[PDB]
Amino acid sequence: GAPATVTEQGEDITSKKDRGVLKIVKRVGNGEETPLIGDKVYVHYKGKLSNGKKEDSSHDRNEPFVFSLGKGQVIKAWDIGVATLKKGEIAHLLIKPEYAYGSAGSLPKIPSNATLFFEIELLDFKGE
Ligand SMILES: COc1ccc(CC[C@@H](OC(=O)[C@@H]2CCCCN2C(=O)[C@H](c2cc(OC)c(OC)c(OC)c2)C2CCCCC2)c2cccc(OCC(=O)O)c2)cc1OC
Repeated sequence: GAPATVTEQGEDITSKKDRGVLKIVKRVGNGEETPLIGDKVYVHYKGKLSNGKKEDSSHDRNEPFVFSLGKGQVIKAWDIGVATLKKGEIAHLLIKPEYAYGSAGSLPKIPSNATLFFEIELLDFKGE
């Protein structure tokens, strides 16, 4: 499925080049600018456990998910991955646990050593 396609075709966007965060651009965005640390970022997303069975989406609440980029407000893979997106871009991320919840997990929601998959649409971003 989509996770396997990211393994096969995804770009390694980690600094260590350990393939811990792999990305496919599914829809190209506009212009050249990508968000800076501190920017208010607005996204729609769907996230799941790649193996396990748990599913989460901002469409559930039918409102965008908002966070400040690069402040450790979200898992490391998002700070890394969303920084590489343009406005209007949709991307797939496959995320190994080292860039998510690691060995601790976040039980009951997230098991230990879990791989996560997300589809993320970057709606907009703004300086404060
Ligand atoms: C720096 O590390 C962390 C920082 C924050 C967290 C909490 C989960 C953090 O979620 C995440 O970082 C990732 C990426 C963003 C969308 C949500 N997300 C999740 O994993 C989802 C998620 C969604 C949640 O509710 C919306 C969670 O409840 C807080 C949650 O808790 C562990 C996890 C998963 C749900 C199961 C299926 C796979 C996805 C979170 C959730 C809701 C709002 C958040 O920030 C907005 C703000 O604070 O205004 C941050 C975990 C962190 O690492 C373990």
